[PDB]
Amino acid sequence: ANSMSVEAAKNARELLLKEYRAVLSTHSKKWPGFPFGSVVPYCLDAEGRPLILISRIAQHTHNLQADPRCSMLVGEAVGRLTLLAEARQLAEEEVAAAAERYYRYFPESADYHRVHDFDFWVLQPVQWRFIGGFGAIHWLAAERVPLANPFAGEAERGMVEHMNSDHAAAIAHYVELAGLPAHAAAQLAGIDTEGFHLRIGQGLHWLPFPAACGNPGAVRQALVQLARAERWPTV
Amino acid sequence: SVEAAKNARELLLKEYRAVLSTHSKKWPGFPFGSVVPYCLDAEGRPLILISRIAQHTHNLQADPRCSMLVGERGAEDIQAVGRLTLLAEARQLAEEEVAAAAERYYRYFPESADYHRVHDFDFWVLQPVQWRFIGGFGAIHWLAAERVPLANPFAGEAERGMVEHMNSDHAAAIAHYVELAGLPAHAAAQLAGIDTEGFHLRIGQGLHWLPFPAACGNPGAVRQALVQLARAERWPTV
Ligand SMILES: [Cl-]
Ligand SMILES: [Cl-]
Ligand SMILES: [Cl-]
Repeated sequence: ANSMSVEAAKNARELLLKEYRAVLSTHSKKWPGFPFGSVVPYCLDAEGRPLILISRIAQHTHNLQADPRCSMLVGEAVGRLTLLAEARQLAEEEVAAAAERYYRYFPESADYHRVHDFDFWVLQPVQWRFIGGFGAIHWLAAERVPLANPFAGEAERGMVEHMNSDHAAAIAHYVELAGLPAHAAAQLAGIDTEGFHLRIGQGLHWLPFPAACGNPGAVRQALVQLARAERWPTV
Repeated sequence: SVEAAKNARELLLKEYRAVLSTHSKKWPGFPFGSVVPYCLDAEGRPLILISRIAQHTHNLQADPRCSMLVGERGAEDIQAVGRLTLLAEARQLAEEEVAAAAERYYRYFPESADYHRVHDFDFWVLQPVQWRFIGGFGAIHWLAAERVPLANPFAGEAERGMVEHMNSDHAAAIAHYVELAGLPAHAAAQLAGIDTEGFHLRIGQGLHWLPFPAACGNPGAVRQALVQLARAERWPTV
């Protein structure tokens, strides 16, 4: 379709899901003519696009205010993904839903958008470049990489809260099976059609379902299957 | 500020991979990041070795103004550590500068040896224009071009000799630095280089900076600091 490039797009998205830290490159406003590298944590919004919470006094915020064009570099050796994007600050109506998902990924950030001078921005894709550990270069159109999350919001929140409240034992099984860090017990942070995030201390990790899950019942089935598994199933 | 400049240089010394952002030629108006290894030159500036066919090389050729981002390694809360953004002008070294660059850089990155003109590669120095340092608590300091780098009076043949002799004669002192410090122990550490404030160990892929108790301006002062660390039961206060 071509098959390599469809594989590449999925691999790109998996890398995007598996990380929660990126290097943002922006045009320096304070120093015209210079690019500017900064670090940002992120999660994905309902449409599968990077969502950031950035401070009004941060260089990268001033830079995006003057010129929304930027790139994000995210790592897996080693596979690497570049996103070319136009950043947009979320309208007031968009903030509640951003905040709810972002604060689940980053609970120590809670209320920062209200009490401190932080705002949510979304990176709107213009192009992606995925390079595998073997060095195969795949340039991909804007819409090829993101995958919408039909759970984002209320369905997801109920799923995550029930898992953290009533199925901590199963969560321990996932960590064991995947060989994740065990300095603290894990909690679910979020769920998408392809997998789920666990937070472990500071500390985010993505795990794939054995197959895609389009509704909460399919998610239940995958999680039960994972909890009973003796090794991580593939595909 | 004085605190800030020192802490900035400390991070620069402690790291060996940075994110270089350049003006994109392929997609004008989008800055592109790439990961580059680096060490510091005799003047304390970043020295990189980049392929004639790499995109970031074509980018720097068309516009040498760039950013280099360094930050504490493996940080899970990435905004709870210091980060340093260097704004710089990249300059390809003249033929007269190449030998001293290769000799130091190849000590830091042995696996690269003679990639310059068996392979596609040339040495470039990042000439500082401005630094933006953010501390672990989130204080922002903008620093002048010359505020952060400190020259290394050992760079080249003095250093090469001190390092070669520590590695041949004092493997035992080196293993002890490793124990005292951190620090991976499967290999067998080698000294990579020495500066007035500290020294680098390679293990084995694998670079690590360790401070002297106080700056050492001459080779007699570095021997002293290295003897003290060898006999030290715990790492001393700086
Ligand atoms: Cl930063
Ligand atoms: Cl800043
Ligand atoms: Cl650009």
